[PDB]
Amino acid sequence: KGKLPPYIFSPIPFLGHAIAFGKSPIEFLENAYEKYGPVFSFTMVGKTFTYLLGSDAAALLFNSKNEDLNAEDVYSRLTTPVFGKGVAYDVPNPVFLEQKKMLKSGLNIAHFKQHVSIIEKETKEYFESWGESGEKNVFEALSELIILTASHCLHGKEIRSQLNEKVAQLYADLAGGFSHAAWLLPGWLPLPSFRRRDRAHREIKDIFYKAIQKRRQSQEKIDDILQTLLDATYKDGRPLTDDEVAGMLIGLLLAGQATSSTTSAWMGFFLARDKTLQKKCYLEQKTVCGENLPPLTYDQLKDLNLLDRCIKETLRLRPPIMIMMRMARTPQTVAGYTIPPGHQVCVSPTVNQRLKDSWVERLDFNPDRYLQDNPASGEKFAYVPFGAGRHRCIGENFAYVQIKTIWSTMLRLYEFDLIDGYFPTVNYTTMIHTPENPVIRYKRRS
Ligand code: HEM
Ligand SMILES: CC(C)=CCC[C@@H](C)[C@H]1CC[C@@]2(C)C3=C(CC[C@]12C)[C@@]1(C)CC[C@H](O)C(C)(C)[C@@H]1CC3
Repeated sequence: KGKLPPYIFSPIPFLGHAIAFGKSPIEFLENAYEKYGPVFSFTMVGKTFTYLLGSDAAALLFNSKNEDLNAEDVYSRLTTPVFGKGVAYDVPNPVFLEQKKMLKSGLNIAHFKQHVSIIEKETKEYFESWGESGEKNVFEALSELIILTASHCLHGKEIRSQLNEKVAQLYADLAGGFSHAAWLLPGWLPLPSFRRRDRAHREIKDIFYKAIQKRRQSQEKIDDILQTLLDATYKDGRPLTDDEVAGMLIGLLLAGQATSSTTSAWMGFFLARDKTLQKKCYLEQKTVCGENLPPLTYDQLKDLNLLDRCIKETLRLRPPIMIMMRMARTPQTVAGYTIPPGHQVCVSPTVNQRLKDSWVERLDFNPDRYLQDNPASGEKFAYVPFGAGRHRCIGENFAYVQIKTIWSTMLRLYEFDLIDGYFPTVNYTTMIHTPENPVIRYKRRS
């Protein structure tokens, strides 16, 4: 009823810990865990945040209904300037639950089977630009490549043909909107997320202005996706506006690319640092697929068990979403505490996924940790890179098909090494944590 979580004293009124948290959020929450335990409260920018660390505490957020712990209250200020009005967190959840269902229509094994060859080809094609050896920014390459692979697979060849690698800079500017400043300040700032949204909306308006330029007397008779969004209605029978179609296409491409590009880069550096692990991943390709390395198949991906655990271990140590946030609209109880309405309630996949008391060798990249007892199978919410509950991801399978096919291809193409044994440190500029100085050394494989 009355037992508030312990509060972290700040000697600075109103601001609170906004600077220390924003600067080193993972170190901040781990230090707070040691001192205050799994549930604690602190001020940033005149607002109270309450963090739930470890499986048991995080369960409150993951088990919660949107009416009690509300996502759009927090996320709208972050996503609405990125996607546009009327989609995702700019509408009531029930409306968004209809948009989410629509974007799920192409996410099935039927489609993923087609996806494998598209991605393998785009990867083989893109990397011909890299030659026989060299030192290149693998994060800029994967950011470019995954605009092409995500759009081709999720959006289709029509939209894919209207996009190029330059769209990667637009999507890096959109992703720049996901920051501590956007999370906590009034939305009038010097940065360029705004310029990239208008440019991207324009492209998607001209792709379906072109499809809707035909949509007037045109009845297409070919298996499509893009018709899905143009041909859909809400449960009330109402069709999508051009603005709603546009915002959902921006959003699907962001979901397909922003999450996979950082994860794919990080996995590159984990594999370059562990040469023994990398040669085992390559040898696995030949063990599963054959010495001759013929075209990749969906049914092969499921048997790349070491590469699967390497992606799992990359999402453990460098998940692209480090925090998930809700507004408490109703009193909530956890670990014997009462959270009052108006608290912002957060969980951190990054903190849960390296918690000292659950994970052995917690900072080490060890894909074999999953072949014995581990908190990913042993606990409910210690490993939650794609979330859980009512706001959980719909693209986990697609993300695995995309990263596995790209890295299957890249490991067949090349051998990768660190430059001067430099391992990229974390960039906290945005809340999608990116590798600093992500220049990789490569040479032609075998
Ligand atoms: C490795 C890549 C990905 C990661 C790590 C990831 C992670 C996440 C996380 C953590 C959430 C939960 C957000 C929260 O609870 O506040 C989420 C939600 C979501 N993700 Fe993903 N995601 C990825 C790729 C994708 C892709 C490819 C799509 C679509 C094709 C997608 C669509 C969504 C959707 C629709 C939500 C639901 C938001 C809601 O219901 O409120 N994600 N994702
Ligand atoms: C426009 C439509 C329908 C989009 C569908 C996809 C969205 C729901 C996804 C794509 C990117 C996404 C994973 C994201 C997040 C959640 C769900 C999003 C918005 C959030 C807001 C979760 C909290 C994170 O701390 C952070 C702010 C970095 C991300 C940003 C991307």
